[PDB]
Amino acid sequence: GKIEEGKLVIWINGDKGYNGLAEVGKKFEKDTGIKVTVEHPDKLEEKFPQVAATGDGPDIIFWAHDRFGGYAQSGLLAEITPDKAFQDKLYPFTWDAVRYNGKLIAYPIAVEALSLIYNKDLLPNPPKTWEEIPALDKELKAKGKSALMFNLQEPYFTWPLIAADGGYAFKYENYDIKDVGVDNAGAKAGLTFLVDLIKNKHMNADTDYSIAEAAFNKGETAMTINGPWAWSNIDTSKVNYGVTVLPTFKGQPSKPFVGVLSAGINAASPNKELAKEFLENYLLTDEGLEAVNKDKPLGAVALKSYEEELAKDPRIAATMENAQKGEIMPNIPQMSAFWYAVRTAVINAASGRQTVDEALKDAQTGSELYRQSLEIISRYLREQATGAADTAPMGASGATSRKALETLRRVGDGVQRNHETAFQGMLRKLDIKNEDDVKSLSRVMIHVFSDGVTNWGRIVTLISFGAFVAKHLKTINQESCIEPLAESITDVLVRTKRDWLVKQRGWDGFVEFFHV
Ligand SMILES: OC[C@H]1O[C@H](O[C@H]2[C@H](O)[C@@H](O)[C@@H](O)O[C@@H]2CO)[C@H](O)[C@@H](O)[C@@H]1O
Ligand SMILES: C=Cc1ccc(C(=O)O)c(NS(=O)(=O)c2ccccc2)c1
Ligand SMILES: [Mg+2]
Repeated sequence: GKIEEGKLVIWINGDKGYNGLAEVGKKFEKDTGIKVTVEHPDKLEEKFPQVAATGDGPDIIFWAHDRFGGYAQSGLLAEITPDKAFQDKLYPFTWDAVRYNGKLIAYPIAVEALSLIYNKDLLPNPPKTWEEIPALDKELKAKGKSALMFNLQEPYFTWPLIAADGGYAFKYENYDIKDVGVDNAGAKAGLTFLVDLIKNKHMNADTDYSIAEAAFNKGETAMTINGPWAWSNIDTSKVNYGVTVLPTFKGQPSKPFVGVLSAGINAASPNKELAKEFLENYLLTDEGLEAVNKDKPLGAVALKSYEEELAKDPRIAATMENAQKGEIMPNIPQMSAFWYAVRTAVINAASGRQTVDEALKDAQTGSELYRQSLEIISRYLREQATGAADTAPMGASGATSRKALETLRRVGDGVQRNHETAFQGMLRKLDIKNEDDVKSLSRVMIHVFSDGVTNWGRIVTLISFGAFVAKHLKTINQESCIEPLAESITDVLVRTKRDWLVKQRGWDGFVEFFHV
């Protein structure tokens, strides 16, 4: 492989305590003579899948648990195997956070939740509601202060307001992944409130992490919204601060997405046993977690013994209070796509580039794109291969899925007829005989669909070849390969054609384009 044997490379995000982590690395090095290198690459959560897909990158990757499902789904992570005794050392619900398709795919480290951080000298009694913040800002502006500044470039920080009055990502009721609440009335109310803060000069659409942090730590703004990792810098600034429950919106609690900081092991690492040793017997201990925490606070750690100490901290009690009012992030593979969609929506709404209504509409479509495409393509491939339709209800957004499939059947019939010779030739050239061969199609399909003008014609041709291949797989008693084929084609489609698909209003555009 490309990853070096007999050493550890560890990537962690730039806002975390990577110097403290490096100290843990140093102790491991001292014991074993094996080098540990910690890096905090820019755009880490995008850089990791890029390099890991080529079999490269770090042995150990740190991020909140939400990204790890996509990584696991892409074959980038080793299954991890803590023995029973080690597992019992961490809270069961943190392990739940790192389970994907019934397998553990990461070590959970700490539970992160946003809180309201406030300056006790400017604001001894922080607002219980978002609604009183405009008036508070007007008072403070008379003194050359502002009420509130927080990062407007990452949706994570605005989500708690979006979800307060009813917005949600993927319906969690004891998951309906088809049920997406990104553009419902509650989500629009929350984002509209944020946009009005900006229009009324109570916030600035350009504000990012660095700018908000600096304004709070310099005592220019009375409040910020941030996580435990930020407390270290505030301590240094000597601002007299407090950490408390987020304001309510429309009488409802703000609901932060709760993240579990987690460490995965690169599927292509030759050092998996070393990584296991490092994570289990050096990092996930009282002294290991302490060393990181003293650099930048981790939040509420997954390790029972050490959390029992940290829980006495009023800042941590506050973190857990907010965490309990929020929801643990899903780790389904399309979480990245969801975050990309909401990110664009908040940025576009805040800048006036789009209205709130249209911005969230696009985020809705972007977030729904994977599951809806998979439903359409899976159903088409399966019915094409068996000759009979699936009579199960389509579920949520059923009209769209049903009409798209009806359109695909009609248009797809002609494409397959006209491409029969081409399809037969390409099938024989590719030699698809089993689930292993199916795995090899992804790189091929990506290369083809990363170039050229996009249109519905070319998309239908791909799905039609999918159906052709599915029929073949059925015929040679490899009917079990059809669903991973459908998943792979869907994955290539929504990845390479994301922006174009959203601009078409997803499959609704497809239906309209081939209307009769
Ligand atoms: O903004 C979208 C972003 O939200 C979360 O990322 C957090 C991360 O969990 C925290 O540890 C901290 O570093 O701030 C990040 C936001 O800037 C999700 O984990 C992430 O996947 C998502 O893109
Ligand atoms: C799924 C594998 C695969 C491989 C190669 C191509 C290609 O166009 O070169 C392709 N694109 S296509 O589906 O539109 C196609 C075009 C002609 C013949 C067969 C498939 C799909
Ligand atoms: Mg639109």
